[PDB]
Amino acid sequence: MPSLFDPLTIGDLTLANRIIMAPLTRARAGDTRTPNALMARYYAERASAGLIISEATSVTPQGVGYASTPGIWSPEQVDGWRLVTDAVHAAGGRIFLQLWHVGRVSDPVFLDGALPVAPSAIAPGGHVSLVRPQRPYVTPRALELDEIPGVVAAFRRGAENARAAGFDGVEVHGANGYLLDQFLQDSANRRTDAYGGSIENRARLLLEVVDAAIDVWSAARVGVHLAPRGDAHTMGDSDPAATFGHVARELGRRRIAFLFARESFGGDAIGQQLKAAFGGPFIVNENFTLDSAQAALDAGQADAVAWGKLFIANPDLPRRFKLNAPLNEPNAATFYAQGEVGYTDYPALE
Ligand SMILES: Cc1cc2nc3c(=O)[nH]c(=O)nc-3n(C[C@H](O)[C@H](O)[C@H](O)COP(=O)(O)O)c2cc1C
Repeated sequence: MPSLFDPLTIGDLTLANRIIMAPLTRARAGDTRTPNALMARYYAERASAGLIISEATSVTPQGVGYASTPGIWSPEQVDGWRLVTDAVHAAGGRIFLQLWHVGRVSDPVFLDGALPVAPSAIAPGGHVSLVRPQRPYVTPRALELDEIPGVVAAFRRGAENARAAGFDGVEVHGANGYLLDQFLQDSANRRTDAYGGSIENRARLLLEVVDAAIDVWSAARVGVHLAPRGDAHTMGDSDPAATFGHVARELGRRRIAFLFARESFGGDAIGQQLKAAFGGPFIVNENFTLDSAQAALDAGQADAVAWGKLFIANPDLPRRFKLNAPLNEPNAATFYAQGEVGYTDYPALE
C-alpha cells in the first residue's frame, strides 16, 4: 500500500508525491483573460504538489462563462501560460491544463449577446454564478449536428496551445455540468441524433474530445475529470453507474494518464466501480482529510488524492501534512475576487 508521500507515475511522467492540487477557478486573469505574473507566483508556490491541475481554461469564446477566467485559444494567452509553466517547473512542479467549455452554464453577457450552447435547449436551474444582478440562466441554443466537429476542433487547438505553452499535459473537463458533462447525462442531453439517446451516443463527444487530446499529447499525458453524483449545475442521470462505467471502461481502454473523480466518499459513491472499470491511476477528491486520504490509498480505493479548498489556503499543504502542522482556513470571500489578496497572501509555514 502506498503513502501519500510516495512517488506516483502517470503515463510516463513521475510525480514527487500523491498530493494533487485540484483545478480551482480563481478569476485572476483580468479583463484580457491572459495568465500573468501573479498567477505564475500563485502556482509556483504550490509546486510541491505532486501535480497541479490548473483552473478551468476555456478553449473558445463560446465556452466562456465567468469574468476574468483565462482562455487557451489565443497566442497572447499561450505566452501568458508560458509564464505559469516556466515558474512552476523552476520550482519543481508538474502542471496540467484543464480544457474547458461551459456549454449552457453561461450568459449572453459573456458571449456578446449570443445564447450559450448545449446538447439540448434546456436551461440549468438557479442563477448565474457571480454576475450581479442575479438572473436565471437563459434557455440555451442546441448545437446543430454539423457544429459538433467545431467544438472538438476547439478542444484540439486548446490541446495544441497547451503543448506550445509548455504544460506537462492536459485534463479534459468532463465534470460539474459543463459542456461535455451536459452531453453525457440524460437530464441535460435529450438529443435524438448520434450524440444523444444511448449511453454510447451521450459519451460520444467526451470521447471524441479525449481522442483529439490524445492525437496532440498521446494518452500518457491526458487526464479526464468526472463528477459522478451529478450534484452541480442541474446534472443528473437515470443510471450513473451505467453511464460513468461505460465512460470509465472506454477511457481505460485508451490507457490515459489518470481519471480524476470529484465525489466525496460515502454510501452512494460509485468511485470504486469507476476505478475497476478504468484500471489506471485514479485520483479521488472532495471533503478529504489527510487521514481519510491515506485510508483511501491503504484500502486500494485511490492512487492519489486531490484537495481544492485547502490548497487555496495552504500553498505548502504537503509539508503541512508531513509535519501535522495547523492548516490555514480558506476565506470564501476572496475565492473569486481580484488581485493578490486571498490569492498569494496565504502564508507558508517557513
Ligand atoms: C473556488 C473554487 C473553484 C473551483 N474551480 C474548479 C474548476 O475550475 N474546475 C474544476 O474541475 N473544479 C473546480 N472546483 C472544484 C474543485 O476542483 C474540487 O473538486 C472541489 O472544491 C472539492 O474538493 P475539496 O473538497 O478538496 O475542496 C472549484 C472549487 C472551488 C471551491
